[PDB]
Amino acid sequence: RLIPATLYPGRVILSLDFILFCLRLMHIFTISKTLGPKIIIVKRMMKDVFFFLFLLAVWVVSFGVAKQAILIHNERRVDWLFRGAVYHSYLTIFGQIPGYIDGFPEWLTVLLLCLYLLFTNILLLNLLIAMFNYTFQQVQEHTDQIWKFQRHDLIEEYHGRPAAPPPFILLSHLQLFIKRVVLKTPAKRHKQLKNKLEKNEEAALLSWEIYLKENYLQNRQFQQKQRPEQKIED
Amino acid sequence: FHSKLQKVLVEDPERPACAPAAPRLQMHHVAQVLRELLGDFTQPLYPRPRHNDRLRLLLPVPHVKLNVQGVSLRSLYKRSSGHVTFTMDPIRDLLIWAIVQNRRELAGIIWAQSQDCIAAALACSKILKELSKEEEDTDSSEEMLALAEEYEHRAIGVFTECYRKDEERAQKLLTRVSEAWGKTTCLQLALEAKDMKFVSHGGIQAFLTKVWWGQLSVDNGLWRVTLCMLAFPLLLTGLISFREKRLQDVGTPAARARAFFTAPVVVFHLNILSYFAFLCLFAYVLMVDFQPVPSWCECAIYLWLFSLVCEEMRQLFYDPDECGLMKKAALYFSDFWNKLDVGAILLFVAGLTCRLIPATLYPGRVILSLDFILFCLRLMHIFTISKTLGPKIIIVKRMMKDVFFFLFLLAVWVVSFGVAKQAILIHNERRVDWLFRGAVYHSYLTIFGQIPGYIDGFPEWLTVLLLCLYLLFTNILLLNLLIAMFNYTFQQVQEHTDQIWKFQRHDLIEEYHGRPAAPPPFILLSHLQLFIKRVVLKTPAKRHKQLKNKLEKNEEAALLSWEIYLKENYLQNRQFQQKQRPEQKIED
Amino acid sequence: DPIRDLLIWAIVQNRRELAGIIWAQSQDCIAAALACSKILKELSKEEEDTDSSEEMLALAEEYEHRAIGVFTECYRKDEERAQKLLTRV
Repeated sequence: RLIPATLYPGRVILSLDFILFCLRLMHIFTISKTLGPKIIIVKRMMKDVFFFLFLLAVWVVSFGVAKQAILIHNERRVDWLFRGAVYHSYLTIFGQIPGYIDGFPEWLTVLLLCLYLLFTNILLLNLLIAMFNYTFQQVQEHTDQIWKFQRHDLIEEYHGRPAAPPPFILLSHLQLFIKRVVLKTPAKRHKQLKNKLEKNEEAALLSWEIYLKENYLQNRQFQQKQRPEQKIED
Repeated sequence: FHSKLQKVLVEDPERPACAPAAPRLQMHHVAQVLRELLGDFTQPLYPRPRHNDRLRLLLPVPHVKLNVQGVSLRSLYKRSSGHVTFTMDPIRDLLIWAIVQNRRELAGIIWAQSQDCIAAALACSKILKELSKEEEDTDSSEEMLALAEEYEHRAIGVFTECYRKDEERAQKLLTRVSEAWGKTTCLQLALEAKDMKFVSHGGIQAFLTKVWWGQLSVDNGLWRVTLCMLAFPLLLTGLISFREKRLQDVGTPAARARAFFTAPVVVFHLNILSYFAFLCLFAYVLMVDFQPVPSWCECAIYLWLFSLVCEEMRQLFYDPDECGLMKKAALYFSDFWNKLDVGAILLFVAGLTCRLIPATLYPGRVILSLDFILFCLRLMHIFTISKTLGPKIIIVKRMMKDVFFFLFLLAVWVVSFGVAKQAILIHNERRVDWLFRGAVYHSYLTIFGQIPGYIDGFPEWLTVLLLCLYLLFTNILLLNLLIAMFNYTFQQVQEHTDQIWKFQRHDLIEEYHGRPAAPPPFILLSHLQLFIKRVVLKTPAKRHKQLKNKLEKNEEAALLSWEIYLKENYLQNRQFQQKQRPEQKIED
Repeated sequence: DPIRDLLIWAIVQNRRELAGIIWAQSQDCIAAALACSKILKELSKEEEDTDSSEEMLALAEEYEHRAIGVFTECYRKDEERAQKLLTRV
């Protein structure tokens, strides 16, 4: 961007950053109760994204090479023969089909288009649905507990931090340095979830906790006897 | 088994085959029938040759001086042989005799005192499974199959107990040969018994994924090994995790790369990349190099076809029977993927005849395009490798015939709409072999998006009505119910498919291990390396590069004692669980 | 922490039956159960013997459930003090 002789490469190398930062935005957006535990599913599928990309894109090339073979295409320019040969194959999958150019071998054009679409839109779509759904069911409890788990990681970083907006956070960045201009040791404050308790109240909570432990132990001992396998042994 | 034994005695009767006589049963006959029940493995448990050829002792055959189809080393000929002391597997002899009679309660007691434990259990499973498929009585066949699966679980338990403690010696025990069971190995013996559950258990696939990835590691990534695949200098860098690097045994970069290349994984990737690039090479000679003459970039295809087809004769000469040339090709014929490979070869033969003839270039431009996808099917056949790919490509293996089924369903249903679409509207676009276009080819395009609305649309209400009705029938019923019948079948046999993929994992490993690490471009050199060798040599005794490890006796004894100890440990645990089961305590 | 001293010594030796008896007389209950779970989980990942590692992991999960039960019994009655007990050092 600073070099004036490479603006065009700077117009194409900084566009990917817009989605690379969108990935980071999605990383922060593991928050909602109906969002996070099912974004753990895409966390499970992060490598399978590359896997299915390598599968489906190669299978798409398998049709793109075959599409332009029999028909006599003549549209070619520097870095646009590539367009007319390959770029027009992925568009014919999601709808941009130049039929007046794509269609003697009309029977074979029908046959191959039906066969490749049968292989893709059936097998790689609905079996993909099945292998998504079964994996979703398999570790749904695991993912729920995992999201419950990482809930605290966001809380820890968002609690021990000043409430200043990011535009003003540069002020708080220098607030800790002007403080250390006078101070010399790291003893400013402990703003963590670590609460020290007075002894006269700690004793009161601990006695209550012991009482409830014994209550729980009696209940567990009762359930162990109530279990029918124990009575068979009896 | 008694019927089979009374039938072998007549197939080799007294006069013509066991020439002196054979109305008496003797151990050679039962060895012969056990060989039939087992696979094509080595000489059976009892002595075949002239020393103890037990076929022809009822007539006064000569004594020790004979040593041909008679008694040679044994003491006396008293209408018997003598004391063949214990034939080195006395417990296994009772185990086989009890197994062939389907005495379930009796065989379990005898197997407890066995020596070569896992091998005996697997061999019994194979014999039972083979006898069940031939038993005419359904009750006997079902009981035999159930006992075979019981002995499967019995073997799996012992191997699990052995693998938990010192898995490194567990794999050694796995790959060890067994003199007491026909000079075979436990792993190989599992393949023929077909053994869904044993081969899918833990350490089995661990040893598979250890022999695969030959010497490097099991930890570093597939996406990271491919970088040093292409970048030769990057291999010597501190990026890959070797075992030679772990042991700092790198005294020669040539040897460090030699082990890397002899690892089966890079051979697989190198073959895959050659097959991927020669497809691009074939695509090169159809867009720009459409010439009626063999050009500069054309003889490479003929040489490549010559190189690839030689792998078939290499496989034929790999491990055949020394008498059956046609009986080995039956396996290749039954292999429908091999049938597709040879069909793709035949289609190339049919297309080359049109390519060489200058008067049929246009038919050669349309008959060789299908080969590009026919070879893509073969590429997909080889791409049953990844852990998230193979066990769910077993689903499309299940659905291979249903692909044709749903094609015949949906295409006919598409024609049902294509015929009706052009009926009411007055279409007038027609040319030779383009009236077909304008009538039928424009119907499938209107399904996936190419709808010429300005031509397709008085009967606008009926055009709306029929388009809504047909699309309701297709995109709802044949789509989401298809989803349901895919998902339910995926759930139904998911475990079956997982174990099946675990099963076929070894088939790739066997073909990719016993093969030189040369790239396919250089494999023509190794093709003639075995012929220049046979110019000097005369007998097939070059080497045995199989997963069959012979063991020294002083170490075999050490493993077998440990295996017996662990068998007894496992038996005590199983006996304890049987008592712990509540149904047993109710009986108590 | 005399009871906690026996609890740690019994936990590190994988004496499942012995540690449960000692934990019943413990004072800082949930903290002790969680600490025992962490020690067992850390020792399992380093134990070379697979049987010992599996038993240690199973005991760690057992002590997990033991802590969860006590905390549930504490949270049912006066959840406001239950969180105070949770966040106490």
